[PDB]
Amino acid sequence: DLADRFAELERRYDARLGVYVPATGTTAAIEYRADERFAFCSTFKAPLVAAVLHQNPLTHLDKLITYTSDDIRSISPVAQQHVQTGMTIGQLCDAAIRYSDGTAANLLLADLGGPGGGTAAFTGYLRSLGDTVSRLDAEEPELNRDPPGDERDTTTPHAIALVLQQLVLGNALPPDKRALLTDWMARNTTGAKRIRAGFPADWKVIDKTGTGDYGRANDIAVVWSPTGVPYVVAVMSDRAGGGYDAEPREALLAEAATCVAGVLA
Repeated sequence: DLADRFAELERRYDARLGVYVPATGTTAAIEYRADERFAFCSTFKAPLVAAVLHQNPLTHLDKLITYTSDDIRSISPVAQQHVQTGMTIGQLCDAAIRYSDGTAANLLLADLGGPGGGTAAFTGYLRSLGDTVSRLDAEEPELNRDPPGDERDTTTPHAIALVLQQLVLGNALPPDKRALLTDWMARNTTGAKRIRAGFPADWKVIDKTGTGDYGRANDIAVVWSPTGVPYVVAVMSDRAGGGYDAEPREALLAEAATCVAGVLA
């Protein structure tokens, strides 16, 4: 019956909806197009900082990185202000998650090294968690512009949700590094109108957003019920029917999250 509401929301916005919530001890798994490929967009910026944290000691966060105005190639609210001073690896992680800074994302990919500016090393990290589906092939901002049907720079709600589960609720990272990831996602500034807007205020929400062309709008989150039970929620969408210039619809992601909150209640 819940699958009839998601398809109802798809009718209302000219959209394709993808939803996955991992199953817990007391609740079954929610799935709607869970194994269909959607574009990463800015969703990869959360597991990316976990990759840098995984391969480096906490002192690596103090290394200063220098760049020029010809490295700013996408939406970068933070990197545009430090082209003279430079930014530490620590501040690059902070800006990449809480402000979705595109330039900080590309610099962190260079910090992972390897061919393709780090895209190979990053995908290798997801394979190490058990994700044999997701893949990153380009950098910002080209990773947001792959045509519909192309597998480059794509994931699925099923795959990214299980990866997020290991990073926040599992042991993919030691506690010291795990507390840095969670706090940054908890002080996000870009997701006020998506998953967060669909859940009651007494539910705690941490999230990382994504947006691109063809009306692509994503949000991945970990939520806590008022009593303290955790869940993982992945919601992705696009509107390829309207072409390259289709506008993303945030209200669709908020309304779908309300439907999830009704079942978990």
